[PDB]
Amino acid sequence: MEMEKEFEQIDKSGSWAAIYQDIRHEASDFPSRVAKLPKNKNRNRYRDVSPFDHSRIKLHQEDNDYINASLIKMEEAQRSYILTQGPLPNTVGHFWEMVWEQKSRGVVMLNRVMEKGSLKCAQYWPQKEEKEMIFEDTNLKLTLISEDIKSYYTVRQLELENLTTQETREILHFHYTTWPDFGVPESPASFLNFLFKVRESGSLSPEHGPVVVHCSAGIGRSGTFCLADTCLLLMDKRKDPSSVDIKKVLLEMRKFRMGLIQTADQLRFSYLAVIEGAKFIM
Ligand SMILES: Cn1c(N)nc2ccccc21
Repeated sequence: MEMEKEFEQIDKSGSWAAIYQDIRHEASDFPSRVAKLPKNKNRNRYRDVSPFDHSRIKLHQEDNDYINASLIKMEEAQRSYILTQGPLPNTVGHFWEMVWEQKSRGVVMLNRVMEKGSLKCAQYWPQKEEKEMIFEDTNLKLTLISEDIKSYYTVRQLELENLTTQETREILHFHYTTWPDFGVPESPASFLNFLFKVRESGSLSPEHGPVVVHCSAGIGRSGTFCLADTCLLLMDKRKDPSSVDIKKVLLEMRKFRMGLIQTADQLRFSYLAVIEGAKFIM
């Protein structure tokens, strides 16, 4: 079926939970043996969220190459994304090592450091220009260059230096700051505006490594971001845009990371975002 009328048909029939459970039933199951080794217990935020072995990002280290991060490679859309958990106190150095080694331009953050009165990820970037961060385990230096605070999101320019080679690179930090503690946003307008800002920066484009996107676990809000982007790109590329099947795209992405889209409300919000976004594109 088309998207917008399939949408109204699920709303009128109140069957979002059944649609979402079908997706969960049909989703791929691949091994994640490296994530479950005992030496990696303190490298995982949640015991039921792990990268598959076949798609996990490997750190360029001989001691322990593990990080909780997956490469999502969308072949027809010609887009790639790295989805990862919010960094932990003992993995902030690993995080910036991955950004360096994979040649990423942008980092997309979809959570606040504290939500619901608890810490959802480490404070992994510097908050003042004159107070830079040094990660001694991975030999990197990170400096805040500028910050632009808007009503729904903040964009930061960062400098990442590899202290071993003295090479430097500019990283863009796109921080969506207004996703509600509970539930999903009522309108997709600010989320779409944010996606378009990431796009306009060049961070999603083939001349750079894959964008790094995270929330707390790296599957819920993160999944929404890449699902909406990929669906809108396919609607532009194809002769028949109504052929784009958001459930099929989601199942394809779930071949690369488990659990993408965590609730039926997130599923409905993804439909809403693609629907409204398709109108603005033209
Ligand atoms: C899961 N986890 C949390 N929540 N805090 C951590 C600190 C160190 C290592 C692991 C941690």
